[PDB]
Amino acid sequence: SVILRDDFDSYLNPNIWVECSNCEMGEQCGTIMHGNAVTFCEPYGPRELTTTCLNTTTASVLQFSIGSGSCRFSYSDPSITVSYAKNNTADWIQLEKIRAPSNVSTVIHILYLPEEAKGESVQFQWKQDSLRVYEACWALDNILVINSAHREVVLEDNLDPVDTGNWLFFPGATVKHSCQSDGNSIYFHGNSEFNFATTRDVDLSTEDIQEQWSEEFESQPTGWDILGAVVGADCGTVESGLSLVFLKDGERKLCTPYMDTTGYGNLRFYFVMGGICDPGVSHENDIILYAKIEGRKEHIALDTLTYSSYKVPSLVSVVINPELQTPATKFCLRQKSHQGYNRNVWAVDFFHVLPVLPSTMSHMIQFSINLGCGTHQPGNSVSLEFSTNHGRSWSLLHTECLPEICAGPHLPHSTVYSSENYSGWNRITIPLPNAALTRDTRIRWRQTGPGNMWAIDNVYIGPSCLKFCSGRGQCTRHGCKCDPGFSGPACEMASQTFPMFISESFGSARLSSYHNFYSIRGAEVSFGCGVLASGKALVFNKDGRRQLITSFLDSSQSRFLQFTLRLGSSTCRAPDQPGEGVLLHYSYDNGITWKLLEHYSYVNYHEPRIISVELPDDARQFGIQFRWWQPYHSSQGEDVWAIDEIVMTSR
Ligand SMILES: *[C@@H]1O[C@H](CO)[C@@H](O)[C@H](O)[C@H]1NC(C)=O
Ligand SMILES: *[C@@H]1O[C@H](CO)[C@@H](O)[C@H](O)[C@H]1NC(C)=O
Ligand SMILES: *[C@@H]1O[C@H](CO)[C@@H](O)[C@H](O)[C@H]1NC(C)=O
Ligand SMILES: [Ca+2]
Ligand SMILES: [Ca+2]
Ligand SMILES: [Ca+2]
Ligand SMILES: [Ca+2]
Ligand SMILES: [Ca+2]
Repeated sequence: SVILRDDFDSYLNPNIWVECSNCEMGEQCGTIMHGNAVTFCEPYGPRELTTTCLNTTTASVLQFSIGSGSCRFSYSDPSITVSYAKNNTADWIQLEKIRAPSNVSTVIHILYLPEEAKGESVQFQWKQDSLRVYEACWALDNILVINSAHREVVLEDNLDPVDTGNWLFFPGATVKHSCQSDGNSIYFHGNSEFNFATTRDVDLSTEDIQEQWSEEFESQPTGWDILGAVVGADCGTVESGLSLVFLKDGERKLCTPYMDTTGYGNLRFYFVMGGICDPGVSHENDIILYAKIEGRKEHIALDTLTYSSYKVPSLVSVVINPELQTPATKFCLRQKSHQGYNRNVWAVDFFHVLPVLPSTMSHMIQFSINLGCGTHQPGNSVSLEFSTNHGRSWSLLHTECLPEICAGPHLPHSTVYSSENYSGWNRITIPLPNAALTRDTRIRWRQTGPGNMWAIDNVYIGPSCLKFCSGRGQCTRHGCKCDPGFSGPACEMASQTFPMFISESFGSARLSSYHNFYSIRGAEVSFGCGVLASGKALVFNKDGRRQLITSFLDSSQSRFLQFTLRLGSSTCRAPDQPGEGVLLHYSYDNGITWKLLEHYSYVNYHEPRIISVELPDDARQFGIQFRWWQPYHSSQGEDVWAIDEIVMTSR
C-alpha cells in the first residue's frame, strides 16, 4: 500500500531518514500541514533531507508538502531539487526542480515517478542549490510514496483497530476514542490551513460500462473542432483502433460539438502523452480541459492533464457539473505549447459520456460523522470529495441539481455536511457516481470552515450492499449488519409497525409536541401567513434549513397525500426568485434516496390551495417519510411559505 510515509509527528526517524543537513524537526515555521515539519532556516550550510534505502519496484507517485509557513519566504533564494539515486551512490538524478517557496501558502506536490527511479535500492533527496546567504526558510511535511502493486476493491475501517494502509494522511486529526465515538474514530480537535482525512486509492472500476454516446475516432468525426491532429496510431493503441494524434505544428485543440448534456454526469476518454510518442518535457506541454456553453464566451475550467501523468494510455474521468448540464455544452482539450512537428505528442481516443449514477448502483460509500462533538459550531462544514488522479484535483462526490436552477438529472443533495443540520453521530450512505468508478479513486473528508471539532467512523467504500441496507444497517465486507429491530440481507424486515395515517392541523405552538413529524426546521406555528385551512399554520420564516419531514409511515394502503399550501401573500412575503419554490420528496430507505414527488413553483401559490397528491406505487411503502423543503431562500423574513391541514388516510 505505502512504501514511505512520514508526517513527522509519529516519532527524524532514523529508519526513514539519513541525518539531515542543517534542519530541525519541529515548529520553527509554524504549521505546514500539521504539527511538526522538517525546517531549513540556517543562513549557510547545505539544506538537505534524504530518505534511507527504499524498495521502489512498484512505486508510482511521490507526494510531499512544502512551504515557508510563518518563516520568511524567498524572493531570490536558490531553487530546490527533488532527486533520486540508486545503490546508495551519490549520483542524484533530478526528478523535479521547484523554486524556493515565495508565498506563504503550502503547496502539495504530486510527482509521477519515471521507470528508472523504480528499483530495489532507491533514495529520494530534497536539496536546495548552494549559494555563491539564504534570505529565507522552507519546510517539508507529509511525505508519501504510494505503492501501485497491492490493491483492493473494498475499504472498510472502524478504527478498531485502524489499518494505516487505508489512509494517506489526516492533518489535524488523531485516531483515538473521543467525541463519544464507538471505540476509536478519526477525531479533529480543531487547531491551521488544512484539516482533512484522505483515503488510499481504491479500485472502483466496473467490468462493463453502459455509455449511450461515444466517439471512436476511426475517421475524423463530423462537427468537431479539430486543430493540429491526424487520425492514426503513432502513440500506439490508445483504446482500440485509430486515435486522434496531436502531432502537427501549430495549434493543437480538440472540441466536441455542442451537445445536450442534460442527461450526463460523467465525461470520459483515454489519453496518452509520450511513451511510444515523443514525450512532453515540462508543464508548458500540459493539456487544458475546459467546457463552453453555447452563446456564452466563458471557458469553464475542468482539469489539467500533466505531461508526466499519462505515459501509457490512461482513462480520464471528469464530472460534468450541474452548471455544465445544458442543452448545448461542448468539451475542449487544448495544449499550451509544443516544440514543433512530432514533438511533445499527445493522443486521445474513445470519448464517451455516462449518467450521474450507474443504473446498477454498483458502488457506495458509508460512514458515521459527528460535527461539533456535542456543541453546535456555526461554520463547521465538511465536504466529501473524490479524486481519480492521485489527489491532483478533487470534485464533490455529488453536486445538487434542483428544479429551475439546474437542467440536469434531479439530484437533491450535495455531499456537504454542516453543523447546522446534524447533531451528534449520524450515518451517511451514498451511491457512488459514475465518475468515481475508476481504477484509482481516493476519497477525502475536508473541513471547509476554520477551530471546528469533528470526527468520522465506520467507513465503508466498495461494492454496494443490497439496497444500501435500506438505511437500516451498516454495510460490511460480508453484507449488511442490521440495526436493532431490523433483519434480512438488506435489513428490510422490521419488528415495529408504522402508522397508516397522518393528520395535523397545527393547533400547538410548541414544535416539541409534534411526534407525527421527524423534523420541523426553520418554521413557527402562527397566523403569519393568514388562515390556510383553519386556525394557525406552519409558517417557514427563519434562517437556515426550511423543511418538514413526517415520522415514518406505512403508506401501503393509502391513495393520496393531502395538504394546504401557500407561497407568500408583510410577515408572509412571497418567494421572488426562481428555485425558491417548495419541493415534495419521499424516501423509504431512511433518507438515503429522496425521490421527487412534486415541485411547487415560486410563482403559483399566492392564494391557499388544497393540494391532493395521488401516490404512485413506489410511494406506497411500509416505512416511508414525506418531506416538504425550500432549498433556496433569502433567509430573513423573506420568501415565506406556509403549510396546514396535512392528511393521509388508508382503507
Ligand atoms: C521489492 O518489491 C518487489 C515488488 O513489490 C518485490 O517483488 C521484491 O521482493 C521486493 N524486494 C524485497 C527485498 O522485499
Ligand atoms: C545497482 O543496482 C542494480 C539494480 O538493478 C543492481 O542490479 C546492480 O548490481 C547494482 N550495482 C552496483 C555497482 O551497486
Ligand atoms: C501562492 O502562490 C501561488 C502561485 O502564484 C498562488 O496561486 C497563490 O495565490 C499564492 N498564495 C497566496 C496566499 O498568495
Ligand atoms: Ca507534520
Ligand atoms: Ca470506531
Ligand atoms: Ca479508436
Ligand atoms: Ca390549522
Ligand atoms: Ca428571494
